Formats: sequence, structure tokens, C-alpha cells
Amino acid sequence: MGQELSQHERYVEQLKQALKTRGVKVKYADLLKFFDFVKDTCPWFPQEGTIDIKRWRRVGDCFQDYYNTFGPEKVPVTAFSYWNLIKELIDKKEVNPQVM
Repeated sequence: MGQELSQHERYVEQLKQALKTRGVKVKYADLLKFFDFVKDTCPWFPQEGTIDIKRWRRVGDCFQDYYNTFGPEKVPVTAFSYWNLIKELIDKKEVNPQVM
């Protein structure tokens, strides 16, 4: 909140467009809030051969369930649906590696 413009914000914007072409309809702020959500309760970002984003949303989906019931909608469940589109996006990439 201290800095209006940040590298993290730009990163999301890229995902917004890229994922959008995959059939994802989410707001820029929505993704930004999610990124801050994990960073707030989870300052780590472990990576593995399998869908790395899985662990990211995994924490959100869990705490999101309780937060959703409590009231904090900061991270709407709709994230899971859009996530389905990502699963296919990353999975396809894991096939036929390409270099630019």
C-alpha cells in the first residue's frame, strides 16, 4: 500500500492477460490481493516439478474457506474456478518444452 506501483503489480497484470486468453475472467486487484494473501500468511513460495501454483492456491483455498465463512472475501472462491483454467495452461507447457 506504501508504493502505488510495484514489480509485483506488473507481474499480475501479465497473468491477467495471459490467463484471460485461456478463458479466465478475473479483476487485476483480485489477483493482486491473492498474491498478498499468501505473502501475508505465507512469506515463502516453494517450487516443485509439479504445478507450483498448486501450493500457492492450496494455502489460499484452505484459509479462504475459513475466511469466506468468517466474512473476509479478500480472496473470493471464484479463484478456484479460474485456477482450473491455469491447471490446463501449465500442464500443456509441461509438454513439448520451448526456448525463446
